[PDB]
Amino acid sequence: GMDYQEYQQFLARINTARDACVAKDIDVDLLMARHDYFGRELCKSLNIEYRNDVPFIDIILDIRPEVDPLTIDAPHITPDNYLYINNVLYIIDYKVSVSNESSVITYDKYYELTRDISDRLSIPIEIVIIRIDPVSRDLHINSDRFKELYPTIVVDINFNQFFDLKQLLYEKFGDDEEFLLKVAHGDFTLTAPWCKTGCPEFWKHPIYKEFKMSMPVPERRLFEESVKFNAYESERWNTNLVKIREYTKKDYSEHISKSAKNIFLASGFYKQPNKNEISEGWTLMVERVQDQREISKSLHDQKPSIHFIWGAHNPGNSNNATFKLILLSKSLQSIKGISTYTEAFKSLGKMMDIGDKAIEYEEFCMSLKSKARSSWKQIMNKKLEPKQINNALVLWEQQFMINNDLIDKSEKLKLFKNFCGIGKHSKPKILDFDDANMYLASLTMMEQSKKILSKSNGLKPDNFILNEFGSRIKDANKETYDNMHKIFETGYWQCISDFSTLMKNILSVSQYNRHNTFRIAMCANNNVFAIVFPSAATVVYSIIVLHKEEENIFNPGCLHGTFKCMNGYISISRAIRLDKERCQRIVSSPGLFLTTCLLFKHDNPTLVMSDIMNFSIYTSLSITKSVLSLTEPARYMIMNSLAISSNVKDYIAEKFSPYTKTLFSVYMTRLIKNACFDAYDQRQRVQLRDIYLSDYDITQKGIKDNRELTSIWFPGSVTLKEYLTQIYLPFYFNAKGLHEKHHVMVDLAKTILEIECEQRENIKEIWSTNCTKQTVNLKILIHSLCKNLLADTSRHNHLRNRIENRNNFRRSITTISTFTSSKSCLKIGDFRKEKELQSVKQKKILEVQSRKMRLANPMFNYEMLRNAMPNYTDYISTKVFDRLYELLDKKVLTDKPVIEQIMDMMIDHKKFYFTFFNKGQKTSKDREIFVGEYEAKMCMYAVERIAKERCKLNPDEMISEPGDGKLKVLEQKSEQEIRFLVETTRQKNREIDEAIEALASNLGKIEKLSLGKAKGLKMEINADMSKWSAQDVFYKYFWLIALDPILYPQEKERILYFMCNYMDKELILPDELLFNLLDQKVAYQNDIIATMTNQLNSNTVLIKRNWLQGNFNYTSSYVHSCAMSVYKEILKEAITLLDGSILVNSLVHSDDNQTSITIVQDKMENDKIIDFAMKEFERACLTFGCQANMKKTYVTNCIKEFVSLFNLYGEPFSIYGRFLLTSVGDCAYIGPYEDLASRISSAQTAIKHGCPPSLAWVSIAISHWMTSLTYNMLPGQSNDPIDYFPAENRKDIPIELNGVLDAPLSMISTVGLESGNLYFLIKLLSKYTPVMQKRESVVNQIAEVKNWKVEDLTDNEIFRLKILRYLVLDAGRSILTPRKFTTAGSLRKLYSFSKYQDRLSSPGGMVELFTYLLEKPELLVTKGEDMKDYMESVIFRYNSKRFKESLSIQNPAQLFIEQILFSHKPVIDFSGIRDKYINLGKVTFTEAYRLLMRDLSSLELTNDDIQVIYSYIILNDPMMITIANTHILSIYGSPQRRMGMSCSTMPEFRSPALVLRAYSKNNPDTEMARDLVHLKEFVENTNLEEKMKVRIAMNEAEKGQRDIVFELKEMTRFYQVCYEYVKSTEHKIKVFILPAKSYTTTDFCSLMQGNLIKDKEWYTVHYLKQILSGGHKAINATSEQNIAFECFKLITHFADSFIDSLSRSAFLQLIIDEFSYKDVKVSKLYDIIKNGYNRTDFIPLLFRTGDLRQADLDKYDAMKRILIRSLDYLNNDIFSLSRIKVGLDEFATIKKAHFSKMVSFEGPPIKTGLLDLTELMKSQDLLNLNYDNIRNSNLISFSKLICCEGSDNINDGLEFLSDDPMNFTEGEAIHSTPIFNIYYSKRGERHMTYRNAIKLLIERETKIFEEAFTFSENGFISPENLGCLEAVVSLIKLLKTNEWSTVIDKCIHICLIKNGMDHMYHSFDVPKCFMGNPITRDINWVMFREFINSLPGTDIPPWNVMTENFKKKCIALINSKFETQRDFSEFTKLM
RNA sequence: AGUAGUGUGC
Ligand SMILES: [Zn+2]
Repeated sequence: GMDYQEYQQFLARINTARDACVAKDIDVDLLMARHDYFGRELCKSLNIEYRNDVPFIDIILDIRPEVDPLTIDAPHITPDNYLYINNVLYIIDYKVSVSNESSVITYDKYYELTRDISDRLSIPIEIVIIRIDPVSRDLHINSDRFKELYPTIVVDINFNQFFDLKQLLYEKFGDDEEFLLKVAHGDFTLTAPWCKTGCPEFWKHPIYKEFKMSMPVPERRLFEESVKFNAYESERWNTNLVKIREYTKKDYSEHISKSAKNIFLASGFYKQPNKNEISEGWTLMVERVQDQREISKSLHDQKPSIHFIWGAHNPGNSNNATFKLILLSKSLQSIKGISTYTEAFKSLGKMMDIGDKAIEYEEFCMSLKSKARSSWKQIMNKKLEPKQINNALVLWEQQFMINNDLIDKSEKLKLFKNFCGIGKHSKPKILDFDDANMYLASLTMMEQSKKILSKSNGLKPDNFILNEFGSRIKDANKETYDNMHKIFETGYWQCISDFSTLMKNILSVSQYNRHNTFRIAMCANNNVFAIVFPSAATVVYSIIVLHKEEENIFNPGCLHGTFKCMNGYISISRAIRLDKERCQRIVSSPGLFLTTCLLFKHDNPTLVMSDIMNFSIYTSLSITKSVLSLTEPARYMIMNSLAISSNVKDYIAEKFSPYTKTLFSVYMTRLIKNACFDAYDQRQRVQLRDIYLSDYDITQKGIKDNRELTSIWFPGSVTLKEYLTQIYLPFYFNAKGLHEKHHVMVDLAKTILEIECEQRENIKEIWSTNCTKQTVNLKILIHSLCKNLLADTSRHNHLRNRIENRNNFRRSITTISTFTSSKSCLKIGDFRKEKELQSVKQKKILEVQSRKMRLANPMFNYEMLRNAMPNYTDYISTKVFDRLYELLDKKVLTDKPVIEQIMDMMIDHKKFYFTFFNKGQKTSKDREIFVGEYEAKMCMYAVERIAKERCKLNPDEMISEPGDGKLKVLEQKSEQEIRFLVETTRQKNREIDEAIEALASNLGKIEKLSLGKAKGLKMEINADMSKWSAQDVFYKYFWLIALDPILYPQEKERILYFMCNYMDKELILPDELLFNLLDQKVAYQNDIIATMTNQLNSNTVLIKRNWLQGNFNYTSSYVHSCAMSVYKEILKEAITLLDGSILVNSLVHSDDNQTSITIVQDKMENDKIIDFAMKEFERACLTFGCQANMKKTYVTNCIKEFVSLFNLYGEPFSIYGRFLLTSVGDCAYIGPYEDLASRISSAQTAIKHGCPPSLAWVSIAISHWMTSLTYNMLPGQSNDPIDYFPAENRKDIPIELNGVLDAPLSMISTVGLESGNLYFLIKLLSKYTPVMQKRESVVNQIAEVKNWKVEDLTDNEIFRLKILRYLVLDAGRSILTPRKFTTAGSLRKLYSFSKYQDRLSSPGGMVELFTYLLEKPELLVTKGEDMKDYMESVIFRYNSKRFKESLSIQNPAQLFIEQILFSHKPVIDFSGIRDKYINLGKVTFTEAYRLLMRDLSSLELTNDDIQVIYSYIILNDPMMITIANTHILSIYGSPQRRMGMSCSTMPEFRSPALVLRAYSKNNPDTEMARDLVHLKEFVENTNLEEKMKVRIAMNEAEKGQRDIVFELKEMTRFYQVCYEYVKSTEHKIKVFILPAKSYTTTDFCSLMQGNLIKDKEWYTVHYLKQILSGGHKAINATSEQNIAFECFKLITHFADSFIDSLSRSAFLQLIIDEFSYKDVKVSKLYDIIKNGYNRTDFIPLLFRTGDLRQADLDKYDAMKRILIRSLDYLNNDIFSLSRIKVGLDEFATIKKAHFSKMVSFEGPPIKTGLLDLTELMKSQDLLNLNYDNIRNSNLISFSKLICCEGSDNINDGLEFLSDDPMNFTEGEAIHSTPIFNIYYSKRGERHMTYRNAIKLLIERETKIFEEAFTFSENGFISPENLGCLEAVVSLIKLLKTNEWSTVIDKCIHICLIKNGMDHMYHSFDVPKCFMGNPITRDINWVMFREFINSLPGTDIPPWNVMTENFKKKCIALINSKFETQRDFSEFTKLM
């Protein structure tokens, strides 16, 4: 990026400097260094000459020197650069800054002065100031004339390297306040106050009394003093803040020492995990569980592991519906024996008989299905009636009627009372997992499963996934394709998939399942069936299977019993009562399952594939809560047990509680138990990779991947990365929303009331010194607040200004999202009236639904609560957008500034109320959400937001960093430590290491000195705080508001009052919880809920110290940061004692914490400091009121846990798996494209977090599978659109119609779904383009499109383009989307929806809205900027029936079934499809394909229509421009192993609602005026201004009068398509893990491309031309130049690196003339360099050719006193093209380029004795700049570099190679606790030249070739063998020159030239033996043939296989020559 | 029967 020379000198100046005024100048010099750097590279980007601080009076003299500068008055300014074209002078003053505030100042200053001579000379002078952003990198130019000149400018600039120097300078001097004084943009500017008057009540409040009670009396007054302090009044802002700092400095200075001095007190005794410590924990766990749960040893109490019973399919019987129905009927009737429900199952088969009348079932059912398939809506009013067939009364296809005559009254009861459990109505029941005869039973269940499921399907291993994605999986990694087959083949896959396909059909049936009906559900298996019994939503089902022989059935613990029938055996499973939410997951279980297996097995050959799948079905299908209780606690139980410092005992003895209800759970528990002990013995089995560090980051970082560790869930060995996956991944198998709300509300309530009681009874004291639970070290707090509050205001002065802007404090409440959102909200008051009326309605609807059930199968309160509970404070649920509307209409909210309204609300609202609703997430331990009043939301907003922008300043806080941005931060901080550790070790041990190499004589004396030295120590505290919210003093936060400098006194009074009320805040127990406790039935022994509510009197309990979970994150997080800031100071004083160095780095995120400590020792042992660090860690937490959970907290020597994002020893790594398990049931079930959109987004996310392409593609397959399974769009399904459309396969069917996503992953990762459309257009620009222009930019290939011929194209090719233009372009672009008939639902709670009723009811008032909205069309798309505007927007919104539904929650489970059932019904309205073709009702999916073709065939494809596609898609979006370029200019290079992974940021490829108001009326309300100009162009170029008006203007003559509906609906479309153009998208933080650091776009592109090709090897990427094009106005000049630079940089270095010094000019001269780099002649590139204005870059090149003149030297010398003859003399002994002396010791620079580019050279061969330097250029292996790599290289690699034309003495011929020394890589151990070797590049000695390397290679490798090709006991001598050699090398020329043969020839050649036998080799033709007659050149193939067989061969590596293949090839080939398949008639003609 | 459960439900 930047120059290396200036970096080194600026780094040294930071250490050299001591005083702040010296450090000041280093910051000033760094600005100019960046200033010129931007200018140097931009001048080449614009092709102009570079200049610096050139006077304006001289700039005119270049244009017109006839008038002298004295008489003509020119403005005396100092511009940077100038240009004169088109009779206009353009003045340049480039500058790099974040804001244009510094640019407009210099703009108007220049514009004013330049006008003095602008009218004097009558030549207009334009000011062109170019500014670039130093982080986001965006170009900003003010000149409009300059915009039209340069359409696109190349800006791949690097500031990343500049900020590295800034970090160093603001580290040493950043602590000193003398340096902070010098950096200022106003010193300190405090903005306008948010309030006018203070708060008197705050000083009176009893909580403020209680605050000062505990506090000491000097502190009491200080708090008074601090609040009343105004920062704007006193001379400086830090008057008070420093004053209170200096008071507490007595106790602080002492307490910092106190903690630090404990380093000597410590011992080598810390909570370390050990086999016994784990064992002890388990035993106390057993005791706990055996009390807390009812332990059972009986095998009848178990629950099903899986809720399914699979049995082998029967191919002998027919696979057809009607047949199976009767088959199961007779089968069920035929059941023989006696049980409980035997005669019940018997009659059920009897009630589904058809027999003779099989054909009547085929018709009757098809009529009913056809009746429903006609209508969009369901068939209402008409009564469904059954038809008597044999004994059964069929109601629908596979639906029957329960006939009360066919079953006994007693036998009907048995089935429903006992078996189905309809009418059945104290510890939990669990299985003893410590019983070996229970663990046995559990193991035998697995042994049983493996015995049956391992057996193959025997059916074709070809399903949609493999059929359509197999190709794209296989090419990524062939292993995974096979792995997939291995699964699909095995009964495992058929078992799950048939349960999936069966459940889909169980749900589909269960929807219309009545109370007098039992339904039958069949699957792809013709033995497996299911019976769905009447449900009293709840699905009641049994799996009924007809397995072959007895016990050829899989029972996981689900089966009721097997039964013998009259033909075979039939088994019926226990009645399962599951919920649709659970069942859904079972349907998507195969996708979950495949991923599980593939992820585990991936690239690990030691694992048993049949054992992975054996475990996987029991996970992917496990829907019980038994499993979650294992999967979650395991993650910590393993990691704790393999960490260094960690408390396992306590975690296993308290936090671990198995709920082993099922039988898999028992087996899985013991898998975990065992895995805990294996960890302890593997702690030291972890190794640390050899770190190849050579300045600016490291490649080959992180942990060593060694397969020495042991797996957890199955047998085999595993890698660390894989071990971690096996540890953490299990938890993501867990299922969401399993927690029954009835139980959650109780346990959530109980906990809050338990911890509040704790505080009420036990915790009384607030502050303390000894450090105790819920206590803060008040003196230490106040100081550490003061110190940080200073540094978080000194580093940014406008801090109060930044808060106002970024959080919209000044603007009206109606603008901020958090307030105008559709989130849940709590309303307080009295609703006893409507709450009673809303309840009794449902209590009647209860009886309504019961009355109807009494007729068919006779099986069978809010008033009470209010009457019973006296002190019941009444509340209600509402919406956040609705509350705002309510508070405005009743006028308490206004257009007053939101903060100004907040301040008043803090003092107005005095009592705060909060309610909780459960999340019920995948975790077994349930999480609560506290949601209270809207009034509260406003208060917390300010307090939290003020802390937000404060927290952002501190780099330690990470809640500030949105998205997965933390991952890179982990890395950047880990790398800083790995570097520091090395740097510091080399700085101390250098004195000792010198003596070691000196003596190494006797080695017995060396060990004495090698012991007594410095010792490295790294450690990471992977923390997790205990009860961050509940067990935390809220009183401490009062001080943060008090001490605050950027808060006014009248604000400070008001903030603290609200917080004073947030102590007397009440928790409302929601009614649903109170209803559970309403019906007593004997109360709880010790009822905590009743205790706190006084035997249930009030529904409110007061919560004090427990500030509610998530309400004060940032606030608490700043105090956390302040706490860890102390921990730093503690250790940093402790390590100065021992005399060494320490680097502590703390990452803070509310409750999740990570703190990395790196120490270089001298005195005491490493293990002492380990215990010391942990002591002060808890101390640091507890001195601030927070307590650290030592249970979950673990410490490693590498690993970093932080928010579950993991960084290893530099190498960042997340659990790629967790995101692949999302693409299964994560969608809103809207449409085929709409579903896939989010399912592929989940796959895109995996790639970010370092996922292999092979597995990435799997998710893409699964996603498609589920997507197509939802709407019956799979191959062979109903809506299968391959026959309906013209196409070969689903790759060619548009993804809008649902097909497959045919694109490269490197595109899908970037854009996705749209990629599939983009690839179909790039395919064309690689088919329908000529030989010229195709190799050039994409832009050029788009110009040729309008010169194509339409007739050339094919049916499919035409088909895409027609939809792509007439449909896709304008309409998340979908065409097919099913519409529903859903109802609005109950919207009574809403106030705002009532005001729509009143405006709809009263006549005229409706139209009045729409007529008002037409004069303000800004309020159709965006919400109002003012009260009325926002309010009336809310009412209009209700117009949409979709927005009315949006505020109601539909179950995705129910939504899923509704898209299956409504697929054969008319759902897609064609009206909205045909409208576009023209500019009936709903249409069925099948008909939608037909009716699309009837319209499509009519449309016309032109040479223009196609050119609109290539404009609107490619040429419009600068991103799509580059993506297409990257895939056309792509040149994939060297395949390499993924050694070093690094984090990389996604690059850039680039007023809202107020602008649209200035479009409605052209007058705005200055910068916003300029924004409308480009908006005018957008609407005029597309011409959508007229197109919209014409569409309305001709509709009023179509309809008749004035339709207000069309007046708006068409006007809204016009404003919504504006929104996307006007309101710009925020470039959110996206981090991709790549094989190296991506600085700029091009770098990112190359590394991204190469990461998503193969799994085993990543590839480095090249490009012919620049890929970064900006549009279709910008059509090469800037793409050419850089090629010339690359070329000559490459050549000069290749020449001075490898070619002999003596003959380097000749080489260059030969290369320049007859050669070409990247299809451009090197001469033309040289001419481009010579005609350029940066010749100073290529001084040594120009001198060597004789194209260097004095002007260049004079310029070069002026950039950073010379003569030509001086150079001519000086460089008489320096022979290099990359370097010439331009002084006494100053050499010239050529700037080295990478050597992976030399392949892009194409010229005639240059032969040098024997070597062909062209082939050395074209070589891959022999281009490394490492001596050892080339010395220890293969002869196969070198054998390409030989021609020799009969040379001699190989030693002589190698004279044309560099006899200059090469660079070797040396490595050394670092002497850390995690001991690793650093490897770096040295310069070797002298005898390490390129020649000697080649020679040593030749010698070593030829010796091995000789002994392999002896074929006798002689050698490479003895003509008896030379004859054999001649024979073997003869055939090689008379056969076929493939690739294997030629190598042998050239190797033999080499070997014979070496031995001095190259005076005959060239005169070696076929011997006399083989040649019958010498003259008559006849060949005896038979002889030759038998000669090849008669060759013995050798088995020495590496030639053993080489020779073997050669022989076979040559034999086969020879035999081929003979074998000529002649025509049968041919010979019959000749003779 | 199942699902939930050292909080009494479906
Ligand atoms: Zn030769």
